[PDB]
Amino acid sequence: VQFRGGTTAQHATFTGAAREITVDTDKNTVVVHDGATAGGFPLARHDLVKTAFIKADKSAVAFTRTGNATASIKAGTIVEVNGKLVQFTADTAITMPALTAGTDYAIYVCDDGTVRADSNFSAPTGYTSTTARKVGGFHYAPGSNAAAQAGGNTTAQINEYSLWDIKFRPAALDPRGMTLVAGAFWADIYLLGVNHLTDGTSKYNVTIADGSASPKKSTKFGGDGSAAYSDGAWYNFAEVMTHHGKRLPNYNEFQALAFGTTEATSSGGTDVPTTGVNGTGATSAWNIFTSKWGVVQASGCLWTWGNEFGGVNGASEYTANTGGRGSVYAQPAAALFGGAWNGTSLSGSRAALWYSGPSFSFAFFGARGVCDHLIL
Amino acid sequence: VQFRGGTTAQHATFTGAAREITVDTDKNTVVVHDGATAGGFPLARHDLVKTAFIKADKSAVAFTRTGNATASIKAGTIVEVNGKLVQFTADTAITMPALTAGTDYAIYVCDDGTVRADSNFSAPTGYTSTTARKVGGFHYAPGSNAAAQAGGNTTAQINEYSLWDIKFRPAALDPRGMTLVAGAFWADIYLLGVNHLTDGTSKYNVTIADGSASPKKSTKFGGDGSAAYSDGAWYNFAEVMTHHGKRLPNYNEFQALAFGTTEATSSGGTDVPTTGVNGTGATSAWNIFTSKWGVVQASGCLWTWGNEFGGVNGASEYTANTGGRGSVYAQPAAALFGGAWNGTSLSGSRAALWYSGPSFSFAFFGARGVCDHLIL
Amino acid sequence: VQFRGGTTAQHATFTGAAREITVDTDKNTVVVHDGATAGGFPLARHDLVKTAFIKADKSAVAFTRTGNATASIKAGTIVEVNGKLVQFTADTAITMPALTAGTDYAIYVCDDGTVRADSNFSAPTGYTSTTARKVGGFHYAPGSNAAAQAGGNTTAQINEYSLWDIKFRPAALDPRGMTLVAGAFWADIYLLGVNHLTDGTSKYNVTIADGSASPKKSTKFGGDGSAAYSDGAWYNFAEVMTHHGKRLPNYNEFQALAFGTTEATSSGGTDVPTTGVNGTGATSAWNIFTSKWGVVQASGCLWTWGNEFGGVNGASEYTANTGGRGSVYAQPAAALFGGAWNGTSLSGSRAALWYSGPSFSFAFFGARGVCDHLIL
Ligand SMILES: [Mg+2]
Ligand SMILES: [Mg+2]
Repeated sequence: VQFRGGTTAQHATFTGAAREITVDTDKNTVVVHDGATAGGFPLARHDLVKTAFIKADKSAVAFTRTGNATASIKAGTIVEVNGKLVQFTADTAITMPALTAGTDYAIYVCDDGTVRADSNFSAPTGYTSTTARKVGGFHYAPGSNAAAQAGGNTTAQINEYSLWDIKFRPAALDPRGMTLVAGAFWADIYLLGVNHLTDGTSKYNVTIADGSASPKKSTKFGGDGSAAYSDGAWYNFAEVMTHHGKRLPNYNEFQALAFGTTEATSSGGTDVPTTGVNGTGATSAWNIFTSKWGVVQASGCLWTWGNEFGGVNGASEYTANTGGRGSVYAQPAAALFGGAWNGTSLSGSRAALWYSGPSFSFAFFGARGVCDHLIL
Repeated sequence: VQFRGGTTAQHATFTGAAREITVDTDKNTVVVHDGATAGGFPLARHDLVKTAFIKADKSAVAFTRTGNATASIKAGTIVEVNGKLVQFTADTAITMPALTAGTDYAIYVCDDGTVRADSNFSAPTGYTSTTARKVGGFHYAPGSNAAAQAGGNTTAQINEYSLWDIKFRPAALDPRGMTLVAGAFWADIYLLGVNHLTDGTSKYNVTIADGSASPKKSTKFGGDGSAAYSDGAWYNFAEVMTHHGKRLPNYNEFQALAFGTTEATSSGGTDVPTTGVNGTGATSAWNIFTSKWGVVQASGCLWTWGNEFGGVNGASEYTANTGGRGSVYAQPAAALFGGAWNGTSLSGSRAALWYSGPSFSFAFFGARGVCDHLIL
Repeated sequence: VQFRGGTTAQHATFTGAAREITVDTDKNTVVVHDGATAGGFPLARHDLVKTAFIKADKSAVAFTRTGNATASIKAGTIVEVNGKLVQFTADTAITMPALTAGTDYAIYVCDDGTVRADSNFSAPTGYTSTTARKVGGFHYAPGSNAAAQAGGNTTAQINEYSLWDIKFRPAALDPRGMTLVAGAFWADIYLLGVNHLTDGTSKYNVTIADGSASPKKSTKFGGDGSAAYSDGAWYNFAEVMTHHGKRLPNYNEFQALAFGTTEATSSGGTDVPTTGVNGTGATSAWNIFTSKWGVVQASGCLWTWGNEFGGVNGASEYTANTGGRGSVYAQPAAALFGGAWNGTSLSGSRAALWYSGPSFSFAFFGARGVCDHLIL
């Protein structure tokens, strides 16, 4: 049984009858007619909505934290997956696996109509990347967010602001282990690791990069993949953030990301070698330094290099101190934020040092990444 | 009447005949056939195109200002609304309500085909938020944009540059009261007001937040809703902007946004308390200071905190002047731009003072929000 | 041959038998029925997927460089065009026109299903802009990208990093002549030219705008189209980049964009007047200074104004040197990056001079443009 239609050319001058239906054999699609309009009204093929993702409210993430280890996908969420339409007419709970503290999770909507979370970032368990479509994700943090200005506990839970969908996410290449600050931008939850190449910039429980344990050399910038930079200069940390589509914080970004940390306090001890854990001889616990947004070790554990210049200038005369890539002249200091483990009273969300030249390297100087917030 | 059916599983290994129409009982959709392809060619369900919005020219707003109190939606605009498709094949006038000077309006495309503007940002008069879709809006200014470099006048009219649509808008979380500057970025039309929590950062005829009468404390940073900040520190304004997903203008931004103001001229008198009105005992009228882009009181009224550090340094010794959030060493000044009522002939689009540290606070230091331009 | 359908009102409370097809005369669309659900299942009109563009991997450009003068469109690409659906199920070679060194090309997809490049940015030869759709583009460079840190050659070829599609492009208002740096942002390939108004900012083999040969006044800021600026001031270059929706680079950006250049080397000679060719009396070839991402004359040719302030301040009193647009107090120098031709061995990817005020101008002070990377 066949309905006669012709080419798109044929259809162009053809006017079907009110409620008549022809077939465009060029497009392979149905065309509805109204008995008055030349060409009719072609319908859309499904190939042209492949990957559609409609949220009821586009200005907020697609999910909700319902408990410490539970989350729901919001009502009104329409999702194309593997030729099929999956939609949720009411808030729907997301099936979780086991949740280890300090790990990242991806959220999948599957072609059977079920929504599941998983530690794997290609496909969840018992599905392929064709049967399941990754739509978002979250971080399962070691501790809670700062309920006020004292920090948070050490109850492992979902970081409410680490929730991202594919149209409400960090601008950077990989969205993992970042958190939405004030709904304005994204900050790395953890300070930059040494193995940022395999781990990402922001990972829980890894060696923190500093003047000594300097970061792996960026492969985008002539790094071989296991070699590290010879020092912990600003130049080096700035190079690393670029490689991951991020930048160092500015003052206004820092004072914001780190709010909620315990002010004018430091980790104490002789070192903070590891993200999310207590420092070597720490006189106060890591979670005392946890922002309102779940930025871990926000302040007073390690100075982060910044992306702003000013303060104390170097020699008013050309100096070749740039890892042998040119010379500086009257070179202003590159900001350092937060304080480190050993400035007791000095540390905090607005703590700022404008003395160090960008070529300076010390074991109190690391970095935290940021990037824009993109809503689509 | 009922057509040859089958499940997606069944459709998979089935080749229909040229112009045969089958129904996929799983997908609930029509499938066109060509007598050649396995599985045929499934059509798209309308849900997967919900909220669609297609512009003819994607790098321009969807509307044209046609006169002081009239504007039109451009030809080629296709809007999905409430299951319906509404489109404008020619330029169509937008139905205006009463327009009061210094008001923001929203533009709605209704399912009955009409396009109207209303002061209400949820639904126009005699429509539900289902039957009408908000697609953009504009600001009805209290005066003209600056034709030359002598400011504008006092004739209420649509600021042409203030037109935004859902895919051509300020990146900020709320589009109201902003104006697009040289198609590069968005700027607040008005200086930051005290009650920015209920008014947004930019609003006509409100009290201008300054060092004395400072801004309401930010909800997202531990404000309660009634509390003001203690003073008008750079730190505070910076934080108020971050709240609304805006930031302070940099030098390049400022010089762009303020262009068209009457250069080397100040308001005179003793104070500027209100946005969009004349200053207290002022010597030249407020519109003298309107920019090419409809930025009201662009210069020579209040200094605006910028987002750039440099110039005169504070003490070369840690100082706890950050409202109790850490200490600062050799802190460079936060830039201020524009000049103020007392500024005499120093005011203008490139007026810049690199003196005050971020901790300073005066009755002639305020702020203006800027943000990114979003084209989708 | 009619199908019994009615209005949307009517459809609202109606249930067809499983596989009954009706016509919504309001929406002019087909409605599938299941036997259970009221209102049925309205299908999507083609209008609502007009301009659709679907990549298999959204985080990468849609094309692949296959050799010096050949490229393919990636498998999985789906393009709506002129009411039709063109789609590439495997890597398909783009049809190349005649390739000339230092020219931008636009990649089109056409309703006859063919994919071709062309120097015309409206339509390829033998098509209207209705039958062909601009989807991407690239730069045919005068030399090669930097293999390591010695620069490149003079073999004309496709700069692989200059590939852009409509959902993977410079945020700038016009994507021509840019190249993506480490996947984080886009940088102009060429130093800003005098006739940027008609050439864009980044164009091969034109006069490089400097202090003597100042650029043309932006028509967005009072320029007429003929008039040049009186000097090569930071203020002016900054104005020019705003006009084109770009920024002056920052330090983190510059070290990135210029990486791969021959470090500690300058053009030598007396002057460098033209983009992409050797300087007047130069002692090193122009391609010696070609970056990893094919930034041409990246360093050691002209100081490029930066978008950072710090270093040497100026008169600690209100000076009016902003070309009549107000006064500056204790004005911090504007950064200058890369070094110039005279600079000798100071020049390089990190060469930075914080001495010159924003009002200074010299015949070795130019600019390069940058903008964000847009992914959709
Ligand atoms: Mg800056
Ligand atoms: Mg600075």
